[PDB]
Amino acid sequence: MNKTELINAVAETSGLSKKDATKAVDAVFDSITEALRKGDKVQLIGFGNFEVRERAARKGRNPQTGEEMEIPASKVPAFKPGKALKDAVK
Amino acid sequence: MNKTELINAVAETSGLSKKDATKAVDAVFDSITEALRKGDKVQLIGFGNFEVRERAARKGRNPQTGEEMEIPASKVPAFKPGKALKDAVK
Repeated sequence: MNKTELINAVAETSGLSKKDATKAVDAVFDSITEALRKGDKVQLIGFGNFEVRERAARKGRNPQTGEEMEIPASKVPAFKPGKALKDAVK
Repeated sequence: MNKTELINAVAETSGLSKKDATKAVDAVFDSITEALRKGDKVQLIGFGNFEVRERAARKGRNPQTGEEMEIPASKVPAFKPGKALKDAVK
């Protein structure tokens, strides 16, 4: 696919519009980027469970670094195959 | 989410129907499952690149599973954050 073969899937399976299928992809995927970016779990039953991995902020202080500070986290994005896709694909 | 907080995202961002947003989720996610189950790759610009990993046939011990067995193929599902989501979420 690419993101446009996505639009022709939606509009073939449902009978919306080509403009409504372009929006509807950036309707799923716009609410998911706001889920992972804000520390929030999504959910898709029988197919996929997305969530983020916020790493544990470290300690860099004095004999190791010089200045006292906790080294910040970062959230990492992921998609589970909901278990169910792992049976579809085996 | 769950799969129904999905339907209210689509129908709020686009103005389709609640029945058209339920279909349009199992429109995108029906075409990923035809990519992943059949060997094909998906594609989404600014968000993702899903693709399956077909196992390379052997007769021996421990590639994916940690057990002694006959290996001949098995497709394993994946989702890339398109690089672009990895910048959103950092």
